[PDB]
Amino acid sequence: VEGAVKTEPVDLFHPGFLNSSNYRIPALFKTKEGTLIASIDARRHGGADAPNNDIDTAVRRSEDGGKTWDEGQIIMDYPDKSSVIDTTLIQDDETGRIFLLVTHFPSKYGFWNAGLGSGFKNIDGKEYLCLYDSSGKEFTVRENVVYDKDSNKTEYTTNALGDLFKNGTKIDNINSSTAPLKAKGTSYINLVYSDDDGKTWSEPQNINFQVKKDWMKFLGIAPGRGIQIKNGEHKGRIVVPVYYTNEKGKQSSAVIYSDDSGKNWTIGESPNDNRKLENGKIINSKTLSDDAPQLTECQVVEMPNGQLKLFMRNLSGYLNIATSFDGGATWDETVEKDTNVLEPYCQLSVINYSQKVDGKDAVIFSNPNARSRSNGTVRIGLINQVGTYENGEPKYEFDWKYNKLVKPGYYAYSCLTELSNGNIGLLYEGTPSEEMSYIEMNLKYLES
Ligand SMILES: CC(=O)N[C@H]1[C@H]([C@H](O)[C@H](O)CO)OC(C(=O)O)=C[C@@H]1O
Ligand SMILES: [Ca+2]
Ligand SMILES: [Mg+2]
Ligand SMILES: [Mg+2]
Ligand SMILES: [Mg+2]
Ligand SMILES: [Mg+2]
Repeated sequence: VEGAVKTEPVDLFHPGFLNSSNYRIPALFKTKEGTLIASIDARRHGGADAPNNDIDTAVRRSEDGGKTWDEGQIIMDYPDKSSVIDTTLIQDDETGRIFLLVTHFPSKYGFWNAGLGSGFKNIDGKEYLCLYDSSGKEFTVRENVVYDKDSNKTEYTTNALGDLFKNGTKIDNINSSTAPLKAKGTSYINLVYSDDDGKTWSEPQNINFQVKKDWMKFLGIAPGRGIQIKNGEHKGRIVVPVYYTNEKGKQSSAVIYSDDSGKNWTIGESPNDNRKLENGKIINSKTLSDDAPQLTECQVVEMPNGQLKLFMRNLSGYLNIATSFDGGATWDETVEKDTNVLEPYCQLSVINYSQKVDGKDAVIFSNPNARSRSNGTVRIGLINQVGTYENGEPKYEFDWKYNKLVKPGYYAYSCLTELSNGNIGLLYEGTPSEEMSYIEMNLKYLES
């Protein structure tokens, strides 16, 4: 229609960019200063997940609303097939700090074989990263100095990237397959930040000691974006979607969150904790033993009063939505299934939109609208109060009033952002692991 905008796709990441053969897993965010940040996995040996790859994190920036982009940078790179996989972006509006979090595995490890627990040990009230030698003897890293099990200082030291130095000379890296001292083979959550609008980024901080429980095997970022709560008692809280597996390997979603501008993090309960299934069974994420109730990658949005809605990948074939009245600490026992929205067991993106649409608060959603990773569709969902819960809290539902096919054929992971002009940017996997496409759309197009 006249006035509708849907730009022709640009290959924002593609084979050869930064000398990476493959790319996957988009994240897209507009900063407070109006800059667009796009992050992605630079998958260097094909498209596979860890451990069958060597994956680095890459970022591109646009300072002109997505019309032109910078030459890109690699911001995290571990050696010898240790990978960083699945990024998410969020900014703290109060301080201007941008966070990028990612899952990190040592060489040989990934989702399916991650070991139990955080990989940290408490010694006299502080958590310290553990390292193991070939015989399984345990050492700890205390302010980057390696101590043995008797708390004798050794000749070894580390840095934030896991390099291992003997008397100050680098000999290996605790994340490699060859090191004489190795971190535990499991997932770690890494956080980096930028205070200059994405131009420069910190060394990684390993926050597993704050968020990963002893009974979790995998705990990983759910890729895309986080939120900072705008309304209500938890205004300011930074919320980052994650998901984990228990000792039986079964997946449950949750969020991690920070109330002190990203300095410290907490994991909330899962919607699987005290969840009431359709057959009436009350489950929890620590004991979940069946595949059907699994809840995996997720993204979160906020309702007008601050209530949170967690949109989750799951095994039902349709969208699942959880509700939190306490800022992501816990969730209501009923996970809703929205049979208006197919969910083929793939990541989805959902964001709040800043302007009312047809007199209602709205969200924008993107996923493959099919029983497979295809038919990529962007939707506008209008928020209505439909009633209350028995506890008196408002009960909200979505009306998926506008649904637009944007990508015929292959469509997998994606990430949305609202742009400064009120339009919508979208970075999507329109190929399995090669070209990652960026488009800008206006509401006239999405409604047409
Ligand atoms: C850490 C990791 O492996 N992430 C991968 C994730 C995961 O394998 C699945 O969620 C496990 O159930 O899946 C996929 C996928 O295309 O489906 C891509 C992610 O990069
Ligand atoms: Ca690497
Ligand atoms: Mg463009
Ligand atoms: Mg090496
Ligand atoms: Mg080797
Ligand atoms: Mg609950």
